[PDB]
Amino acid sequence: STGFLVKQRAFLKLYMITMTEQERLYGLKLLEVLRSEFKEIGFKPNHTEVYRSLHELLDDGILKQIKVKKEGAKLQEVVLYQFKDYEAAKLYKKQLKVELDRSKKLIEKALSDNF
Amino acid sequence: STGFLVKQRAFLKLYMITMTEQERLYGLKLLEVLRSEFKEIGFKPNHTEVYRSLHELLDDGILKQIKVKKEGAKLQEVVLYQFKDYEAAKLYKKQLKVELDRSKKLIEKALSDNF
DNA sequence: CTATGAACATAATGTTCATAG
DNA sequence: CTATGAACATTATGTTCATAG
Repeated sequence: STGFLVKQRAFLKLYMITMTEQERLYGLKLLEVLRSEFKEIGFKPNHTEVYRSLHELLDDGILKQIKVKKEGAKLQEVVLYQFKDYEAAKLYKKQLKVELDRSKKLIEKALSDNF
Repeated sequence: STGFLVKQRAFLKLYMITMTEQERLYGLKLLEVLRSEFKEIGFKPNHTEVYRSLHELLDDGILKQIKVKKEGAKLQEVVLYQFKDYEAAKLYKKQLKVELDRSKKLIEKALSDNF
């Protein structure tokens, strides 16, 4: 790694953690929320990148899955997430904060040097 | 393309254009100047990415090569660059300015929503 | 039809290797 | 040697395919 901008998977993983802190949404739901938030800026993530993020967090041991099966009128069989190790999540958030700041700097320097 | 952050090749191509506007440096020279400018932020591009940028610009028809042989105490078979179509270069700079602003926005939004 | 998640493709990169002269 | 640039490997990311409902 030459140390360029932050990767999308990491950027999304950051958002998966924050959303596990504030809500209980499943994959396609996270994807829908995310697309809506970024529709204006132009970023349109797909479902496989969101799943990759969520699953990477499972492997990192930060999240744990909760299989849910809501029965009745509108059958849903989704997967919800919660923290398995919030401390490791906090640490991931801090690392990502450093990655995001460098990134902001890299873009500022470029805006400054070419325009 | 899901429209995430700006790619490195584009980011470097932007810098090749600006540097063709302000100086006459050859590949390894551009690379040395670039590494020095970004040593602090932590970005360390390599010589093959710089060549890819320069060559992409040749294909886009924005630059043209000038083979230079620096004779004397230390012969050098170097390549210098100049504009072949500065108008197309200006347009590439503008497109990239839009890409860079979106990028800055994407990172700001992320810093704002998770911290 | 939804939702999950795998598979596979392609693109972006990063590391090595080739070569003129 | 040494500045350019081609090859090759590996990542990161976008599209399809497979299952279960």
